Amino acid sequence: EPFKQQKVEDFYDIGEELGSGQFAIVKKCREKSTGLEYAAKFIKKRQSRASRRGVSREEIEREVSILRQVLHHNVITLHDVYENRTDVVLILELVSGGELFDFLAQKESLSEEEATSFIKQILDGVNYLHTKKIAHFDLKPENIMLLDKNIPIPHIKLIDFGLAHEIEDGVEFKNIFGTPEFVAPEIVNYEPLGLEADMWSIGVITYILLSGASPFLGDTKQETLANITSVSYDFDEEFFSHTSELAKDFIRKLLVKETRKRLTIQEALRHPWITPVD
Amino acid sequence: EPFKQQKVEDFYDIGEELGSGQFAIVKKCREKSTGLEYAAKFIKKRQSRASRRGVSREEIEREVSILRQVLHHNVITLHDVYENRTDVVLILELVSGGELFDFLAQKESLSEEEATSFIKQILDGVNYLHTKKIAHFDLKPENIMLLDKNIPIPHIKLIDFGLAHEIEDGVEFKNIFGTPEFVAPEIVNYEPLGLEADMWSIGVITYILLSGASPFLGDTKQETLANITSVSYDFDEEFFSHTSELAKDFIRKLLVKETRKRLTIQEALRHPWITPVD
Repeated sequence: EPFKQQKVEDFYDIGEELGSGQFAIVKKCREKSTGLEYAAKFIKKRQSRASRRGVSREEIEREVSILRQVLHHNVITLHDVYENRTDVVLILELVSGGELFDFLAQKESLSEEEATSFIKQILDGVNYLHTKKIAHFDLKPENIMLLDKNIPIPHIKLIDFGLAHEIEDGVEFKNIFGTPEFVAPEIVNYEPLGLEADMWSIGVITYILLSGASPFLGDTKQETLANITSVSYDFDEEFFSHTSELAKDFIRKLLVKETRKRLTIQEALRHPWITPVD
Repeated sequence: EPFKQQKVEDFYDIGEELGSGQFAIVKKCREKSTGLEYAAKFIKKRQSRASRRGVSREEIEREVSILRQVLHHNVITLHDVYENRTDVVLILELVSGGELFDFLAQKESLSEEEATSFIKQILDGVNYLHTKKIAHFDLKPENIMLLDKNIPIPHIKLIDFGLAHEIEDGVEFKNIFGTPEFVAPEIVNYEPLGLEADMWSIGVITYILLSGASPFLGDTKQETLANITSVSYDFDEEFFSHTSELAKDFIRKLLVKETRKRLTIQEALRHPWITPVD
């Protein structure tokens, strides 16, 4: 399943840049044969050794392999993949609804019920993943897009799969990555990583989503990491002076240090605040 | 000791950009009153809360405060500091020798004696620091410049003091920062940090310096971190087929997990390979 070794140019019309992380750059584009819009991700292959620039072949494949296994509506989808000598081009689904968070900004008022809507979608998408035994490992507001903003209740789309890694049984994996703010403890304290991680983030997102304040955001990374490791957050009335205990609860069960004690996706879904039993 | 609240442009002639990390950008410049060249570092003040862009006021002061306390010839020196509303401008000494490493390149072979030369300088500068009880915490080839390359044996100059932190007695400090490759274990395993850290790097530099191969550089950060934590490196003959045991030794005593067991700067200096007793 190699990558088509042709020039993308040939089958697509590379348009404007829509974003560019670091060793990869995204530009809107078009399928020549269909006049269909797509998003083209250019992942600069690594130079050689300590090559401060470029992505490892594994990290590459690891991302691709993954994107290929996933096929859920609440998750971004990879149409095609081409490969030249400088970069590796991914033809990904195009996401225009912008960052969920931004949209929510314009929205001036959010009901928990309405909020759980989104959160739930996030869950449904994440669920697909985890089932295929996969960890996005990079869940954050900047990575929670919207298909088309133009609908009372938008379709959330998970993107950015560079930090995604396929979890295996009895094969330990630890590493330090991601935004200081959304990472769980097992990461900060270089410990065994599992799907559990992605859950912590869900909580963090929800906390932010409801209150608009980050549970662990400190003045300095130095500071934050401590909060996360020490698991130090509160439910300040200055923000949670309206929130249901049902909400807060959901939060509480996800922001837990002990892996096995923290809720699992399946668990998180059948939680009253999400799926009202009665 | 606030920052002059004037516009740098008034007393200086901002020239070309010389470098730009992230929330800070450097541009060569000139003192109007003297026609003297300097380097001007622009550190973009933080937006606000979670402000993905901008540096915390502490992080700022913490750097400045520091640079002010240091005044050694093997260490870069801060001439002045101005402060507007967008950035904070530091007037730093200008270093043209480029990166020691690059310089060393041009040279065919390198004698250990000659090598110890540089390494030693590094020590002398680091010594000054440590004595003022300070940890550069960001020692790496990219931060080891040369005053003027134009001398058989150049003047090494330590720069980049953003990660520099002042260590205090009985006041614990842990955090996760720096390049994966040059950080010591106490970092990787979010543990108590001390001047000990900087030493591990000295080792790593030397190893790279002598052999040209990095002791822990792995295919993936994921990989590297394990090497560092597991302390896994060798003295492959493919590179150390010439090196003295004396050298290798120096290395071995710095690349040590246990803080108290690793060599202290003072120790490192009085080491035969460096300061030949006889």
